[PDB]
Amino acid sequence: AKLVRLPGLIDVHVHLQEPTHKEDFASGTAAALAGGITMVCAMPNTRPPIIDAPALALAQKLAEAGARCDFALFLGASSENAGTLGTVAGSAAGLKLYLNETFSELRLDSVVQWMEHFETWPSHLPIVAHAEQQTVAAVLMVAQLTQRSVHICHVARKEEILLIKAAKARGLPVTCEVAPHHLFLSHDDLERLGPGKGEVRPELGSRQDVEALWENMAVIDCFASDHAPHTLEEKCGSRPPPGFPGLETMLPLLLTAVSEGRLSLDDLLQRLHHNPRRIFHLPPQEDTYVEVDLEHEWTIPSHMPFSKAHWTPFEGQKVKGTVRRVVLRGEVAYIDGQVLVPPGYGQDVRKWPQGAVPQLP
Amino acid sequence: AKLVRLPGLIDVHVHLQEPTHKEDFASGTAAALAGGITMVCAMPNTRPPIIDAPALALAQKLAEAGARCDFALFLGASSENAGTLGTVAGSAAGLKLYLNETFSELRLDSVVQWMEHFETWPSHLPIVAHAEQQTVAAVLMVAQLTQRSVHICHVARKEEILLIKAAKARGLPVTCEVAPHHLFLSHDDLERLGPGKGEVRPELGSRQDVEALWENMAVIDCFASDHAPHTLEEKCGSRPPPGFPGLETMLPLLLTAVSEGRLSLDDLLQRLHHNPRRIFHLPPQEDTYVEVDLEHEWTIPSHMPFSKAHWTPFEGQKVKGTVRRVVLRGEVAYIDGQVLVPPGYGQDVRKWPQGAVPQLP
Ligand SMILES: [Zn+2]
Ligand SMILES: [Zn+2]
Ligand SMILES: [Zn+2]
Ligand SMILES: [Zn+2]
Ligand SMILES: [Zn+2]
Ligand SMILES: [Zn+2]
Repeated sequence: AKLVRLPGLIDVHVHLQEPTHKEDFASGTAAALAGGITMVCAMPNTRPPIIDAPALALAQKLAEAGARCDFALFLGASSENAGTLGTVAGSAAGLKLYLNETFSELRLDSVVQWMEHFETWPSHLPIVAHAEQQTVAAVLMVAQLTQRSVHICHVARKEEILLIKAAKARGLPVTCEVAPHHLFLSHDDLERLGPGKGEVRPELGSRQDVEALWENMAVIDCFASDHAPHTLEEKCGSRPPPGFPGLETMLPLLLTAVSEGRLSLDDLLQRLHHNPRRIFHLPPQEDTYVEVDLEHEWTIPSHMPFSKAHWTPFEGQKVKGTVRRVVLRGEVAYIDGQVLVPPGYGQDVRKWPQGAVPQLP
Repeated sequence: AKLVRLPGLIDVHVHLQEPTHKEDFASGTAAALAGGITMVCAMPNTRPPIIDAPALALAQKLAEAGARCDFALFLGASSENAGTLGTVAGSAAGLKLYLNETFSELRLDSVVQWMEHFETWPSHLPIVAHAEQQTVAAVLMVAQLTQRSVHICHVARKEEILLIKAAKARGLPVTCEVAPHHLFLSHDDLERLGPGKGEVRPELGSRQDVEALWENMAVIDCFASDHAPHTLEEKCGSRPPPGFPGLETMLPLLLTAVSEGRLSLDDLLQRLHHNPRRIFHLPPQEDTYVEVDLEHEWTIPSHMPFSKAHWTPFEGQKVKGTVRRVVLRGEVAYIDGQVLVPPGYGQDVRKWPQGAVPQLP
């Protein structure tokens, strides 16, 4: 009882797998709304990947038709599309670089290819990098050589957060995000999950990694789920893909941390609302808010109701806090386990006049 | 030609002197709109000062009746009101502490009085401090002892920005603002202005102070004019009050710096839009934007048309950039030297449902 009104929360790192069995825009944005999230940024490592104008055009129409909450779509860097995205770049959330193991169309085989993208992508638009361990230092070098900013995805190690800390003390334009599974899970949990389910990139860290992220909360600009819904069949199979589902558990876990005094409510809103807004130039959502009950104690079940992943690595954890109601642009979108907006209610925020990134003419 | 669309800019530090000859809400917010500013935070050192509930109630009605753009009103800390503002605190922009020379009702005569305010002001609401030189270090200590954040007004010296830099490297929750006269004026200009006009608190810095602020732009969270309109009669008189008018010159000066590559357009928008939003929890303004012409060269005249100060210390400086049009909540508010919204069109953003600061119940 006694609900708290939050602004519409933003998750800047989700995999909705459309262009489907793992998840689609309709089911993924339903999981988002149930987690208090009213706007998401979808990553480009789909099949086909979003690495050129026709693929983005297709993805945009599928999301406009399936999305239940508002969204923006990332473009993906490839070994061949550097210098070809200028005309559509402004319509995307930003450019995503996969600098570690991917074995996909987004594989870059040389740091020179990184520079070509930093040099050709419009300088006023966001660039985001999946960069682990020393790769974070390498991409920061490229960002400095090209005299522009970069945003580092899912920081998970003491090594990574301390380097970002050192870069920020030197005044370099770097921001970063951390995912809930790197704040609330560690190696102490791999025994329970197993090597199939516990497969994620970046991998789970040690207790020292987790403690370092919490100790350096001041260095973390954003929280983002890295929603990577894979079915249990794939996570437990021979070659299990990496990633966890997390849209529905992100806010409950972090509200639990707030109730325990680990971070303040403001700390949470900076990292799930204000900083995502200003890093990716995402527009406000009028008449949009989330109502949470901070008193409700519950246990995370074997699977959350909406994500098609049908499993969660936070099973059994005790949480304090739940989303009671979500209103999106004047309409009740979610209430106590039911989503009440149809697929297609969501819109591409980059098409809004206030959602375009300002630039010099 | 070729205009750029900016979001509604926010100035979190203005003196509008109502509850009038120096300036009132009507003329001050006109100067604001002509400077591309659609929302202002007014300081409490008026006559009477805003240091209790009846004074705030009065000021709120005067602003609602005179303001041409949206606003929030600061409460002022005094030697007697600690622990008495709890019921109205949420209706104010924040709490303003004057820790240096003021000889007014806002004079605090002991650091213990600072702590009492940090201890009694609601922990989720903003506290802002006028703190110069070592006072910045002292108020940071108080903020640490009371385990909360603080925002430092108009940083003007190498000494101050380096200490804030060191505090942020230690992870302390401190943010700060800088005013245009401390980025574009120095001791080299006091010869022209004289000791009467050149009187400002914080005083103008050396060239080394100015260079240090620019070199440490990464440490500056906000730009704010510290609009302190005093008539030429007072600035040139026996005991001249401190402060400059700056609402109408802030954006042109900073756009000049952008055109010269001293900072990026994004750097500007972070410090005049996004960061003011998230530090003071100010709501968005729907259907609001500013159109600027970045090509227009002009010279700052002896006085700008709207501010009742009728003088400016930037006289003669060559600038590149001008505000062509301002739209505030769906109405043309300003166009090429004419304000087209009447006194009273502006609203108190703290009364908006989205303008209240979220708190734990
Ligand atoms: Zn739609
Ligand atoms: Zn990744
Ligand atoms: Zn990812
Ligand atoms: Zn009004
Ligand atoms: Zn001051
Ligand atoms: Zn002031």
